[PDB]
Amino acid sequence: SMQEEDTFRELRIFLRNVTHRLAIDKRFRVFTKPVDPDEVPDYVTVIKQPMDLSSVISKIDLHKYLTVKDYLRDIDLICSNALEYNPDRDPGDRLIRHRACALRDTAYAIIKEELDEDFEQLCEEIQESR
Ligand SMILES: OCCn1cc(Br)cn1
Ligand SMILES: OCCn1cc(Br)cn1
Ligand SMILES: [Cl-]
Repeated sequence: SMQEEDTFRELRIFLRNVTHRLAIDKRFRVFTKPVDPDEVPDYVTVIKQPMDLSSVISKIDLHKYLTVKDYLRDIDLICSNALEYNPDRDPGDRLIRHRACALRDTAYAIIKEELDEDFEQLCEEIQESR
């Protein structure tokens, strides 16, 4: 229905604003663009499902997220990819892990404070109806 399309549009506007807020944070700059294979030719080898905030915007705009849970799965990938690719005790790896945990925690904290639980529940029910 048109009302269901309006609901999904509101979801995309919300997710684009959350993603923009993460992308303008200087801590998260490394997560804004895909990994350049020139710099890291082993990246695409080790990390099966690369994810970054530019890819998330592209997915919102392709109507790939029908619930906030589906969006948080891609935020969780950004975090888990960084924990897996940079697991060493050296400061460069620890800094990337801490920034990735902080992205993830920030996204969840914005959604806890600003997502209406009944809005998420409605999206879930439309999705499950398709
Ligand atoms: O540092 C542990 C927190 N964490 C986030 C993901 Br995604 C998996 N674990
Ligand atoms: O392991 C993810 C969380 N973390 C904290 C520091 Br400090 C570095 N990583
Ligand atoms: Cl830096």
